[PDB]
Amino acid sequence: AHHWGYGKHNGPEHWHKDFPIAKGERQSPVDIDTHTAKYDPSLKPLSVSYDQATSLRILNNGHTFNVEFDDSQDKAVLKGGPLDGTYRLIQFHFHWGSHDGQGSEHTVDKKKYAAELHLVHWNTKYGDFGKAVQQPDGLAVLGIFLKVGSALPGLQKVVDVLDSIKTKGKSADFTNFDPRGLLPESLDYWTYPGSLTTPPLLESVTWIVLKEPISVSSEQVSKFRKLNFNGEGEPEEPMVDNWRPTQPLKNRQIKASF
Ligand SMILES: [Zn+2]
Ligand SMILES: [Zn+2]
Repeated sequence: AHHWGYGKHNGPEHWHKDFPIAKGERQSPVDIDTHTAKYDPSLKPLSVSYDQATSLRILNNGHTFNVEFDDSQDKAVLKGGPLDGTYRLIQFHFHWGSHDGQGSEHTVDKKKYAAELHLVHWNTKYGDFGKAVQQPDGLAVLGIFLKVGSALPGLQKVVDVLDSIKTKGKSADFTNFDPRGLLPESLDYWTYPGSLTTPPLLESVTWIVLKEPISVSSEQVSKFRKLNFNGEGEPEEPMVDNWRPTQPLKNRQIKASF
C-alpha cells in the first residue's frame, strides 16, 4: 500500500526514510543563483537533434504523465554542451503546481515557475536506461521552465489526450509527437551535476536547465491539474504540486553557457 508520492506522509520531506540518498551530496533540484553561477567559455554548444524523434505512448504513472520515446536507436539525441558522448531521448514529463505561482522544481534567484518540463536522456556508453541510471555519468535531463501567458501550439496534442489517461496505470498510444515544439528559441543554459528529483533519487544526472522559458496558457496547465495520482477504484487525489523543493548545492558549481 505505502508508495512514495507528494503527500504529507509519502512526500519529499519523508523520502529520506525509504531512500536515504535523498540527503546525498548531489541532490536535485537546486536554486539557480544568477550572481554566483559563473560563465564557462569552454562549454561546447548544445546540440539538440530531435528531427527523427519517435514518440510511442503517453501514460499516467501516478506521479506525473510521461511521453515515451523509441530509444532503440540514435533517433532523438542530445550532445555537446557539458556532455561526453551521445545521450538518447527516452521520455519527457512535467512537474506543476496547484496554482500558477508554483510548480517548477528548479528556481532562478528563488523564483518559481508555473511548471517545469524534463526531457530525459541516457548515455549510449551504456546498454540501456536501466544500466545508465545507476551511473554518475548515466543521464542528461534537459529542464525547461513554463510560464503562464500565450497558449503553446506544440503542447496542444498532449493536452487534448490527457483525458484518456486520467488515473494511474493508463497508457495511451501517442505517435508522431514532435518534441521540438516544446523548446524555446534560445538554448543558453545552466548546468550542474545532480540527481533524479524523484525516488530513487539516484545521483546520475547531468542537469541542463535553459534560461528561456516557454509560454503556456493557464488553460493548458489547468488541464494538467485534471489528472489524478490515484488509480481507478481508489480515492481521488488530483495530480497537483508534484514537484520537489530545491536542495542544498553543497560543493557543486552551476556553470552558465552564456
Ligand atoms: Zn516512504
Ligand atoms: Zn522530472
